[PDB]
Amino acid sequence: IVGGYTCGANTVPYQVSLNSGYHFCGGSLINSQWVVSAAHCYKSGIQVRLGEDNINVVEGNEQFISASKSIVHPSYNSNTLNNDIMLIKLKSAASLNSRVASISLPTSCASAGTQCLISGWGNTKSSGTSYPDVLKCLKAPILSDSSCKSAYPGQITSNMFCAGYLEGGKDSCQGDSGGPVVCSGKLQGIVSWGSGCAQKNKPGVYTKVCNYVSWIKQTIASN
Ligand SMILES: [Ca+2]
Repeated sequence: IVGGYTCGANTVPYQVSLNSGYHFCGGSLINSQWVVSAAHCYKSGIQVRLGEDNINVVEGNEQFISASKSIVHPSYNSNTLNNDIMLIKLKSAASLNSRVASISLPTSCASAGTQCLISGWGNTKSSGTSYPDVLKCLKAPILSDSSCKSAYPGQITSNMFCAGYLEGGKDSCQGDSGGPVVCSGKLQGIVSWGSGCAQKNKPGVYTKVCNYVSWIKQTIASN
């Protein structure tokens, strides 16, 4: 997250870190057994880390639970990032508590102009590299479909939305991928892509989770 703030320990209790020997992507806990992330974060060998603040220090509220199954969307296209969504099943259910909690799936799609909370342990520099240890947060508004398409001509599908600031300076970034975009208390986006981070006229692009609720529900009813 570039241009964000330190969230505060466990104030984003649905945020997870995906670990394969190192943090590599975020995700969102949607119930005690399942995490939503980006399909482009698929790796074999994923351990889900819940209750994290500093990902490099064991502070006492973590739950580390291996994935048993990962399910990339059936129509994921890794070239365009259309349908950039994945479900990860935990080997055992998380113990839900004040620091480890699920986020609701949406009933309706969020509205342009809505300010959402985006979070992660990704890069905090637009130019260069610095990865934080503690969770960072950013409030960013959903941009209109027309603005998003103007920013990325011929690349935005109905399963994507843009959020952020066209002047630059505030965005998600590498290492935030797969993490949450929460708007009115529901998981509306997944950190997916963008050209660089926090560059002028290149806002973040996010998987539009409201388009996937029936897939998510039938998949978790069946696995
Ligand atoms: Ca930790």
